[PDB]
Amino acid sequence: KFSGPLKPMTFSIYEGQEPSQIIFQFKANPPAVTFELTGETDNIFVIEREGLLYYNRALDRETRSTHNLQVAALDANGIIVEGPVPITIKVKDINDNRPTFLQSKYEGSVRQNSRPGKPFLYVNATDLDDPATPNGQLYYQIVIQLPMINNVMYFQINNKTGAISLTREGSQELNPAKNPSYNLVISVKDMGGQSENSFSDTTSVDIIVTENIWKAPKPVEMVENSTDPHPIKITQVRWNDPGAQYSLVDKEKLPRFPFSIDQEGDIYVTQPLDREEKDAYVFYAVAKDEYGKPLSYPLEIHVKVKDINDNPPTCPSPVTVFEVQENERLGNSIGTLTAHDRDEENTANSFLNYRIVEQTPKLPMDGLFLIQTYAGMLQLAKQSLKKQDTPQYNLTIEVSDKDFKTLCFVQINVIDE
Amino acid sequence: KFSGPLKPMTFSIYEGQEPSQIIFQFKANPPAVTFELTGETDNIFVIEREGLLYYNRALDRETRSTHNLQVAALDANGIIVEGPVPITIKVKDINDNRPTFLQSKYEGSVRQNSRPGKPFLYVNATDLDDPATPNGQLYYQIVIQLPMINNVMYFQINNKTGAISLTREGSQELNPAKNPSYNLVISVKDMGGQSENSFSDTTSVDIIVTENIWKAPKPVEMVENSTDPHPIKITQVRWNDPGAQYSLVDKEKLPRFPFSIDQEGDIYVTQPLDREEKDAYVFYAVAKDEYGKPLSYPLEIHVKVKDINDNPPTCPSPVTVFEVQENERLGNSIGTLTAHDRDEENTANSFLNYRIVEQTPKLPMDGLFLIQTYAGMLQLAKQSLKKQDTPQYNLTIEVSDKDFKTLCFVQINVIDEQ
Ligand SMILES: *[C@@H]1O[C@H](CO)[C@@H](O[C@@H]2O[C@H](CO)[C@@H](O[C@@H]3O[C@H](CO[C@H]4O[C@H](CO)[C@@H](O)[C@H](O)[C@@H]4O)[C@@H](O)[C@H](O)[C@@H]3O)[C@H](O)[C@H]2NC(C)=O)[C@H](O)[C@H]1NC(C)=O
Ligand SMILES: *[C@@H]1O[C@H](CO)[C@@H](O[C@@H]2O[C@H](CO)[C@@H](O[C@@H]3O[C@H](CO[C@H]4O[C@H](CO)[C@@H](O)[C@H](O)[C@@H]4O)[C@@H](O)[C@H](O)[C@@H]3O)[C@H](O)[C@H]2NC(C)=O)[C@H](O)[C@H]1NC(C)=O
Ligand SMILES: *[C@@H]1O[C@H](CO)[C@@H](O[C@@H]2O[C@H](CO)[C@@H](O)[C@H](O)[C@H]2NC(C)=O)[C@H](O)[C@H]1NC(C)=O
Ligand SMILES: *[C@@H]1O[C@H](CO)[C@@H](O)[C@H](O)[C@H]1NC(C)=O
Ligand SMILES: *[C@@H]1O[C@H](CO)[C@@H](O)[C@H](O)[C@H]1NC(C)=O
Ligand SMILES: *[C@@H]1O[C@H](CO)[C@@H](O)[C@H](O)[C@H]1NC(C)=O
Ligand SMILES: [Ca+2]
Ligand SMILES: [Ca+2]
Ligand SMILES: [Ca+2]
Ligand SMILES: [Ca+2]
Ligand SMILES: [Ca+2]
Ligand SMILES: [Ca+2]
Ligand SMILES: [Ca+2]
Ligand SMILES: [Ca+2]
Ligand SMILES: [Ca+2]
Ligand SMILES: [Ca+2]
Ligand SMILES: [Ca+2]
Ligand SMILES: [Ca+2]
Repeated sequence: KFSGPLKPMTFSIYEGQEPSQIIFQFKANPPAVTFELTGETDNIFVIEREGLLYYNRALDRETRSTHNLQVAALDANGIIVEGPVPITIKVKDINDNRPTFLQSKYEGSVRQNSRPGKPFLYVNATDLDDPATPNGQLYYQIVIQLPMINNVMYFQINNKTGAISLTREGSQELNPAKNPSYNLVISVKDMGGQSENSFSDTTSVDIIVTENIWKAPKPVEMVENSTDPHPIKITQVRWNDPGAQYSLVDKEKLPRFPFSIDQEGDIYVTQPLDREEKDAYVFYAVAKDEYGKPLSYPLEIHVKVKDINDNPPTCPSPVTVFEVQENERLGNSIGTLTAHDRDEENTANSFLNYRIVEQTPKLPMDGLFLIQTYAGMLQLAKQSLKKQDTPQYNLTIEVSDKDFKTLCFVQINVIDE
Repeated sequence: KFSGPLKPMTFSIYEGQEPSQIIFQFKANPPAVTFELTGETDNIFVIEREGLLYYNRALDRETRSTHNLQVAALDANGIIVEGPVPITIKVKDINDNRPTFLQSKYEGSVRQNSRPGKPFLYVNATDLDDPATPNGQLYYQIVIQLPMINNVMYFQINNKTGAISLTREGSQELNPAKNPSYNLVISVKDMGGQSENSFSDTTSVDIIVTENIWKAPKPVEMVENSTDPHPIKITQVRWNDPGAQYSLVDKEKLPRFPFSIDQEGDIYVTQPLDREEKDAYVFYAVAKDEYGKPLSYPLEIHVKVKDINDNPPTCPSPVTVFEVQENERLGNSIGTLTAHDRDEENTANSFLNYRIVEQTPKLPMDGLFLIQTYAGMLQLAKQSLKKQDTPQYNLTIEVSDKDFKTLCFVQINVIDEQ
């Protein structure tokens, strides 16, 4: 059990234990009387004359992991009679070494609004202990982010791999105008971090946030019916790096899409617009590499079409017909003529006024009618009408907007009670 | 009815009526034989000698509203024997006149962000018909506002009085930079607007909206512990007119209020601030006329106190004591020293790091302890401790922030296994 013949053997011993202790008692048989220890003794392992193998110094896995020893039996004369046989000492590991970061100071940089979770810098540390045991198994962690807005982490670190990346929130909020420069303190721990007794090292990471010039531009307003020569530049986008191939992606599949994009990222309008066909547009600008692989998120472009006065007022019909009783007196409501304008509601482009131009016949007098200037309502201006005297009136009404006029024809039929 | 003794009476007749019938037959007993009509006859009202009172053409309430007539009975000689008595003709009104605006074009202006509902311009119209009847009772109304942003009315009009003012939304969103200049078309209707037969007039109203320079300034950042001469200008407010009386109002009603305002509207900090007693301030700037009237709403002032590193790290107590057993081996965790810094959390001002300076005694050797640079945790660095070789260690730990260093003292008592 702690004694026995010379045969191949392996013992496993913890390093860093008190330089006492026996390993094993080897047993003789005549003609053999003494024993000899050779190999990687490293002035640590010793055999007594009569078979007692032991070590006299602390072992160290880090200086040497396995000791390859040989034990021979000698006869009384001093000649080898058994062996040598190999005795193997496996030095079992303890956590006697602190992890060390390969640099005390790190620098990285990351583009604003880059994919969260993507490595931009690695911090690497090592531990001289056994990677196949807690003792040499490392766990990284952010100690502080400086500066820090409202307890919100803009960076994170992969607890195993040492990869530093932006969080969701960093991708989104990190702005080099507000804050171009961040310090991270990183801690590494052995024992996979899972012990209060683990050994720790720290290091410093300076991070520069580089500019992103790929952003959604300001909403565009374009006047319809452009009298100017086309195409016209209306907005632009720029990829961070040169060489990109620019597309425009039209989200509805419109009949004519009157915007396109050139190779510098300039967005042009091809044609005149018409408010009256098409009020507004949304589409996307996309950046490509030489390979046809999208470079980033697409960009939302908005075009508002401003109205011009490019439709005149129209008549509700070739002749609009109203009937009035003779028993009706000064100020009767007769009817409302409502002309239409295709230009933009509630603007001066579509805001009609009304004037009576002609009245035939003028009997018994002219001016028997008024039309309310904006409501378009016809009232009797003077007296009652008399079917006996004239059965019917024909009015020419001038409907006009800001800079167009239109003539519309109204018939007033006189009826009895 | 239609006949009776000569007595005071009152009849009511529509204007614009061509007469078809007499008004009344007055009867008198002998000695009375004929009758006489006097007063406001306007060569319209007539009495026949035989007592027959009537009118001879259309009346007009606008030319005359009440006719005050007298009828007397006469004798064969021509002497009065009854009366004269008052006969009253009330001319009942009809809606034969359009309302008219006194001007076809109106011009006004209003200061941006002024009191909504407050008249700045009056449009007046008149109607010759009877105020006491729908026929001469006027109703104003906006036809259109040009331009109009997102179907939102920036102006309104008092339907009776003709007063034009800003709506709530005009007060708030009207921006003279984007758009200083608005047209209103205003309609007036008789019949109190309630009839589709009413008569209408319209007018044009041109409005310029003047700029408001009375606005809340951008929030201020002021460093604490200013070494500069006080008071220090930090922001400003301006009323639209000169002669405003600028004041400051502290809501928190603090013991020490370290801001002031001068008569130009300039806002000062009066003293050094200290983040560590007081982090931020809010107060209000107020404008008054020379009698004490809030020239307008108060203005909200925000002062953020920026931190400087002006407190050094502190010790959790003069001596911090931990106990270690002899059976504790390399790397066993002993204890955590947590120093304090009053400066701003989660900044470099308060971010402590730890170094062991001294270990006494150095027996059996120096360097038996390490401290985790930021966690402040003491671990055994080399070997076990032995009460035989000293019952106690004394460590001097240098706690330092960005600019200051402080020595804190840790005592390790070596004790027996249990
Ligand atoms: C760019 O602006 C042009 C205006 O300079 C736009 O042309 C207008 O197009 C509308 C719709 O097609 C036409 O409206 C028609 O109006 C006629 C009566 O028009 C009469 O009025 C004008 C006097 O202003 C006179 O020039 C003519 O002799 C006509 O007698 C109605 O019968 C129809 O129902 C219809 O409403 C306009 O007439 C036309 N104006 C002109 C000057 O050509 C053009 O569409 C704009 N383009 C875009 C694409 O936005
Ligand atoms: C403006 O800045 C001033 C200086 O930066 C601030 O003065 C500080 O006031 C605090 C407490 O009110 C003091 O902190 C005390 O520190 C001692 C230990 O002090 C030793 O170390 C300091 C710094 O190196 C050294 O100067 C001394 O000689 C000492 O040997 C503790 O025992 C206290 O509890 C407390 O922490 C600072 O001592 C003092 N610093 C200085 C450099 O004068 C001032 O209060 C600031 N005012 C505002 C309005 O912000
Ligand atoms: C009112 O307008 C109508 C429509 O044009 C007139 O009637 C036309 O009169 C012409 C000759 O003047 C005839 O040849 C047509 O047969 C009529 N058209 C129709 C369909 O009735 C009418 O004359 C006008 N009346 C007045 C009093 O102006
Ligand atoms: C770090 O560096 C060492 C070489 O000295 C290498 O063997 C190791 O694989 C590297 N680790 C990481 C996490 O990239
Ligand atoms: C380390 O990272 C993985 C996620 O990648 C996570 O599941 C695990 O919980 C983390 N370890 C600790 C101790 O947080
Ligand atoms: C006009 O305003 C009065 C109060 O001034 C209000 O009571 C009345 O309802 C309004 N009339 C209409 C038609 O809204
Ligand atoms: Ca070792
Ligand atoms: Ca280790
Ligand atoms: Ca080891
Ligand atoms: Ca058009
Ligand atoms: Ca139009
Ligand atoms: Ca148009
Ligand atoms: Ca009249
Ligand atoms: Ca009247
Ligand atoms: Ca009237
Ligand atoms: Ca302070
Ligand atoms: Ca401070
Ligand atoms: Ca500090």
